[PDB]
Amino acid sequence: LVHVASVEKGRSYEDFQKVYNAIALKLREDDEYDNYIGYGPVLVRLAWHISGTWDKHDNTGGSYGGTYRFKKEFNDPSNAGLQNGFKFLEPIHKEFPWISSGDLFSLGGVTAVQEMQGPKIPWRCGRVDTPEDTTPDNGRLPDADKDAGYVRTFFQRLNMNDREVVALKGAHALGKTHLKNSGYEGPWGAANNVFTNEFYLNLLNEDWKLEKNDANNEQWDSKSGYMMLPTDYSLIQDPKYLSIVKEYANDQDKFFKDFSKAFEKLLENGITFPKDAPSPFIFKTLEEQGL
Ligand code: HEM
Repeated sequence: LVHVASVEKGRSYEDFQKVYNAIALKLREDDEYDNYIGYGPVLVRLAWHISGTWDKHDNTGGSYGGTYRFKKEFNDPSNAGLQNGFKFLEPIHKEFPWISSGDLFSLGGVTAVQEMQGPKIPWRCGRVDTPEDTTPDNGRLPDADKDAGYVRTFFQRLNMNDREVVALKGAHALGKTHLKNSGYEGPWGAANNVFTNEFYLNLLNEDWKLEKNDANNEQWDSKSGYMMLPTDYSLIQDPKYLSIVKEYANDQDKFFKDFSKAFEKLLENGITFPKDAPSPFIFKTLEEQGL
C-alpha cells in the first residue's frame, strides 16, 4: 500500500484554522464532561487510537483512511469510551463537511493538546477517506497488563524507538482510566486537563502499591489517590526507559519538544507527502487569537 496525501480541494491554512477554532470553542463550552475534566483527554486518546493501528510492514492501518467511522473499528473493545470523542466532533464535521475523517480525528488531538497548554504540534492535511474494506481488524492496539519488553516490541511496529515511546506515554498525565471502558480505575495525577510532565514526577515520587481493582486487574495505586497501569509502571522497571523518565521529570521543555516530534510522527505514519504539498501547519490557540 501507498497512501498519498491529497489536500481537500481549494482549502488553505485559514480554512483549517476555522475547524481548529470550532473544536477549541466547543472544548471551552462543554467543560462539564467526565466530572469537569472536559473532552481534551478523550480527544487526544482518539487521535492516538486511529493512528495506533498502523503496521509498518504492509502499510495497513494508521490515520489516513479515517476508518474508525466504520462499525468494525468503532466497536473494537480497545476503543470503548472513544464514542464520546466521536460524538463531540460530529457537529463540527456537519459544519465543515469538506474535511476528511482522518484529518478531523487527528486535528481533534492536536487542538486538545494545544488548548490544554501543551506544546504546538505541527499538523499536515491530506488524509483521504478510504472504503470500509480497508478498515484494520481488531487487536492491533496495545494491552495494559504487560511489561517493558511488550511495550518496546509493540511500538516497533509503528517504528517508535525508546525516546519516542516514553515521550508519547507522557500523555497519560491527561484524563483517567474508567472501570467500565477498560477494567482499570483512577487518574494518573492531579492536574489532569492541563498538559505537563506530571506523569513522570508521579511515577518517580509516589509510593506505589500493587493491588487488584474491582475488575480483577492489577494496578499500581498510591496514597495520593493516583494510579499507574502495569505498562506505565514498566517505564521505571526498564533501565533504558528509566533514564528518559528522569530526564522528562527534570525538564518539561525537553518533554514538550520530544512529545511534539513523536505525536506528529504517530499521526503521520503511513502517509506519503509529495513535495508540492503544503508545509505542516502551526495553528494559533484561541488565546493567541483573542477569541
Ligand atoms: C502501551 C501504551 C498504552 C496503553 C496500554 C494505554 C492504555 C490506556 C488505558 C487502559 C486507558 C484508559 C481507558 C479508559 O478507561 O477510558 C488509557 C487512557 C488514555 N490514554 Fe493511554 N495507553 C497507551 C498509550 C497512550 C499513548 C501513546 C497516548 C497518547 C499519545 C495515550 C493517551 C491516553 C489518554 C490521554 C487517555 C485518557 C482518556 C480519557 O481520559 O478518557 N495513551 N490508556
